[PDB]
Amino acid sequence: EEIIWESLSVDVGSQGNPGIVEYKGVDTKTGEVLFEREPIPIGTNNMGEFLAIVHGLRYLKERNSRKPIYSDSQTAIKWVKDKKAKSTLVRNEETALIWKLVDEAEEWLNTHTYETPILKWQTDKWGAIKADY
RNA sequence: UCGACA
DNA sequence: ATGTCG
Ligand SMILES: [Mg+2]
Ligand SMILES: [Mg+2]
Repeated sequence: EEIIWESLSVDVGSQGNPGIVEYKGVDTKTGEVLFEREPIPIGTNNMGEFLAIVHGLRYLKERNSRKPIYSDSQTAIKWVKDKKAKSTLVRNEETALIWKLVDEAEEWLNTHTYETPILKWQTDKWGAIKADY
């Protein structure tokens, strides 16, 4: 019910789905952009949302921050929780990059620890997530 | 299919 | 329209 302003918010920006995917993380309070991923030619919205959360986890861990992460992606939150991105995107030559990033994200997750709460941003009550494009 | 999150 | 979960 309460927005934890002392947090990191992430979100994906896409052009087509499957289509070009990029993502960024911002300070929920100030909107300051803390990180951005170079656009990936082909990927799905959910894969980008997943990557955004995992990158967020790595970003906070490297800085010893215990701040939670907000994502408005039901799918990505579950994937991170299970440490498994159950994407249906075909694995082929043009989806090689997004899949490599997804695979490496899962890999990091299974080899590192964190207590970072991953919270659902309630868009229907609070409006667009702060990392929205 | 329905409901939901994008 | 397309990607995913409950
Ligand atoms: Mg989103
Ligand atoms: Mg949005």
